[PDB]
Amino acid sequence: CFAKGTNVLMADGSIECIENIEVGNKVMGKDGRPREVIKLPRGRETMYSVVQKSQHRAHKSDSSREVPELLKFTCNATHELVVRTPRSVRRLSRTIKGVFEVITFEMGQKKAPDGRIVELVKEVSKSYPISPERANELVESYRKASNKAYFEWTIEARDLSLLGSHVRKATYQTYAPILYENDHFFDYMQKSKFHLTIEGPKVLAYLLGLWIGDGLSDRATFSVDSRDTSLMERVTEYAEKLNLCAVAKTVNLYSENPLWDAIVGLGFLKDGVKNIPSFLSTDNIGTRETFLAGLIDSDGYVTDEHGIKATIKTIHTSVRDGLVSLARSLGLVVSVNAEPAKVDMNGTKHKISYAIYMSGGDVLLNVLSKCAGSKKFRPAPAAAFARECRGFYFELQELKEDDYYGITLSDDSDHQFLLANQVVVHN
DNA sequence: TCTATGTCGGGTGCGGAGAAAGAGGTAATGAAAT
DNA sequence: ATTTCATTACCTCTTTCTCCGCACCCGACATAGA
Ligand SMILES: [Ca+2]
Ligand SMILES: [Ca+2]
Repeated sequence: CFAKGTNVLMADGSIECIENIEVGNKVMGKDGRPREVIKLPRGRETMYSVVQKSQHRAHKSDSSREVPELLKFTCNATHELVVRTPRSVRRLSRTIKGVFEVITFEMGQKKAPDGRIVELVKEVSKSYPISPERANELVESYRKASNKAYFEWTIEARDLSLLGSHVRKATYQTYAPILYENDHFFDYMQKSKFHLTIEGPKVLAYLLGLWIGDGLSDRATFSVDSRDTSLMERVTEYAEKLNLCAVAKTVNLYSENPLWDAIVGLGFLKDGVKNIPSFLSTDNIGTRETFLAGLIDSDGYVTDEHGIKATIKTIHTSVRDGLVSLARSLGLVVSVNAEPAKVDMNGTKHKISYAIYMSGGDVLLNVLSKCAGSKKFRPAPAAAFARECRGFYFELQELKEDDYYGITLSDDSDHQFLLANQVVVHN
């Protein structure tokens, strides 16, 4: 039971406003599979604000500094949040009125304002007199009573408050990568031009990538750093592959050019300016990743200082947003920084600069391995790497008793779908 | 007369490295509930 | 006699924010096609 206007993520990949979902359509299941709707719960009740927490500070001090889009939804007071919480245990040692210990996060119960007995996690202490192997055992056990390193459980907004203090902070929600896979990049290509296949959609994507970053906004041409040979080469090789030919430099690709019939066809360039089309967020993952590599080789530097990551820049909002979702559909974590439209004495006019940040170790490394940049590339993950739903902490603020719009999932499903934003919610 | 692709000039985007702020995790510590 | 909880101060880990100029881009126009 959400708020009127809350954007959902339809099964086919689309996006619709909860307030339009008709009984018999299919929302997006966290695993990529459809969730059938049958009941459309409606009515009023006190609402709740759920918004992610972020080390964003800018707006607090200065006003008119754009507010950060940040993952949020507004549900009713009884709605079940799909939360998660770490299984922790620390051996604290202490002295009371005169005279070890083992504190843990356990699965427990607690009394609500009403009779209601809600399940949830609570900090549990248990210690004996200093006057050895006990506290050890009292732990080893907790460590060997499960594989999961967390508890997956649900809790209604109105009950979060009953949560402890330690636990309450340790508790976070999640947003699942978009595993669904459309083939709107594939069918397009084949649905057109006298193409050459086997890696077609690939090199295409990579180039489609570059272009976005370093590519003139009126034709299939682009800059490349002469110093980076691997890149220099990748374009060459790839160009050849697509069946086309070749400080800083501009490289043109002449054969009636495929690339252009892409930058147009799939709408990478929208009525004049550049833009990472939406569809891309829900097409063959690989494709996605490639398209990213390109964009990373083109414009975005990489570092490992504090764990692998890649920062991309740009001033067109279209690209901003577009990149955001795409990276977010890949299960990469992403935050956006915006630089003001400063005007300097050195006589210059600067516009609002957006710097998109991305991280995720193994998930990212799988992108960077497909890159050519001398300084961008990173060897692919040895074995299989996680593409697990990403967690996030959040604030909850009480609200107005307003109307709610809801949908109930088939009496036989995970009862969890993805909101357009990709945050996992319970029906 | 009307679409691509050389190529030329003023000015802005964003390239690049870090340091520092926040967030939650850890432990410490005191007083009340069980 | 433990076991329950908040809160506080500090440590760990990532992620926001900034600082500033010059070389790379965008914008334009001419010109070859058609
Ligand atoms: Ca660029
Ligand atoms: Ca570049």
